[PDB]
Amino acid sequence: PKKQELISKLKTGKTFLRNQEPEKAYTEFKIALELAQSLKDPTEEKKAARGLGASLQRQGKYREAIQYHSMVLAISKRESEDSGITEAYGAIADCYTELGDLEKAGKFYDTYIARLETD
Repeated sequence: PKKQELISKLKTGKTFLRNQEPEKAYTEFKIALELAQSLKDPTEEKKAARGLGASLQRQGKYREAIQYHSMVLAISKRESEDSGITEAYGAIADCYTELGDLEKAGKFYDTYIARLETD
């Protein structure tokens, strides 16, 4: 049941995002996050966290967005599993830019580009 709902919620969250409905997307991704945590599936947890971060960015909620993109980074370190960290660096940089935090934006941006150069 939970694995299927998790799959479903990630899909529907992404669709809401694509259709410029970020509040509805947030709801879906928040369920996905809870289910992924219950299932102890950090890979899916990172997808939910990214979705939350993106949904919050669309809403202009940049500080909250950083909280969720930062989870992608934190889970990746704990699991030694690198999926999604490049995108997270760039998203966090973008958030700090909107917040006017040029110092932090620059640090994350530099890492983002450095990582893209190794793609």
